[PDB]
Amino acid sequence: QDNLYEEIQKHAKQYEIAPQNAMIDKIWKATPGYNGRQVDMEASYNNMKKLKKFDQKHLEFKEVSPSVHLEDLSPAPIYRGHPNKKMVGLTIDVAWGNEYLPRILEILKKHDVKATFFLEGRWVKENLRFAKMIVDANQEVGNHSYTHPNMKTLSSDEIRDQLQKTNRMIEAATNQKVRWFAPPSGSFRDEVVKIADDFQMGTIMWTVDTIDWKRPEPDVLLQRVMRKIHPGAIVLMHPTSSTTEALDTMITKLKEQGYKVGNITELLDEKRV
Repeated sequence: QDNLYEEIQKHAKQYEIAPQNAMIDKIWKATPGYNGRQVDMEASYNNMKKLKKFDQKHLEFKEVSPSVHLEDLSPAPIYRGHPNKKMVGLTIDVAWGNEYLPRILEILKKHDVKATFFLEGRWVKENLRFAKMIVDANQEVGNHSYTHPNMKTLSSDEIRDQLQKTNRMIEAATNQKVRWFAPPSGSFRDEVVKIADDFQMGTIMWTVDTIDWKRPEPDVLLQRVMRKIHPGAIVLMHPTSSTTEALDTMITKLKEQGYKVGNITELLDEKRV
């Protein structure tokens, strides 16, 4: 009946996905947009013409940008990636735990996965070689304040000083520009978010807390994560024994469920997985 080209045409709408716009969710606050897609006729045809049969596995796509982007939103915290993006973001808050950093970095290398390392400024100052170790492993770093105060109760001057001192220390020690800020203990108010934005940083929270600082059994941590994970989840960890013992299996199980796993910059990208 139809030739292969017509069969691909007939299936094009079935695999089309509209782009999704960024918005500020009443509950989850600032959420990125996510690319849509349409069938690339030429690449799809070229992938199927040797076997002369339609195979959806061999479709290729052109992506379609949304109209409203994360950077268009008013300042607001980011808890999650887009809920249709089959990706999980890993964040690691670092103010201690040097002895676990090399193993964590090796596990990430083994899986070719990235995590955002949010660094406390005083920790960087006192542990320059470990800060360098993280970026030498090709991992991105973010701002975790300078002394881990409760930023919700700080004056605006103190918020500005905490953020600025930390960025100066991180950028001197790693030569990387800082894009992301993680509040200590997740404690913030609107003025924290606005001042972080004045330093050109988004404020990153999470949706899945490992609570690894309580030293759970590794399997208890793994099960906690798998019970709570979802598309666009951001997972909060620290350099702990629990995280280090669970991380290899955790990434394996996430990939088995169909998730891409990456850092915050990758998670919030509009590009499709």
